[PDB]
Amino acid sequence: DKATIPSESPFAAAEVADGAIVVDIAKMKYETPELHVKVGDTVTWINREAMPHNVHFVAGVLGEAALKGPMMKKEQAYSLTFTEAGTYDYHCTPHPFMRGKVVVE
Ligand SMILES: [Cu+]
Repeated sequence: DKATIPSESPFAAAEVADGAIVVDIAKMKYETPELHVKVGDTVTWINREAMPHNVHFVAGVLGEAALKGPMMKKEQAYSLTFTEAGTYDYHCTPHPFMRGKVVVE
């Protein structure tokens, strides 16, 4: 689609890739709510708190279906590699007031 998923399930924050563009999740917010990256870049969200979070792109944004990411526990991470330019809105599934955007340039 417009993103590929390195790992379908969450992994440890200590195992995050070098050259990784990290967005921290803390205080019930995405710490960088508007992130600008380049085509081919991998973005990694890291949950820093006890409450589970994810990222959720509705249908028609990264592809035909919705991409509802897995729930991340504390100090778990999840990556998306963006393969096409565009503006990609997302929210948190359990907490939809948490909103962010990845702009791929
Ligand atoms: Cu959340």
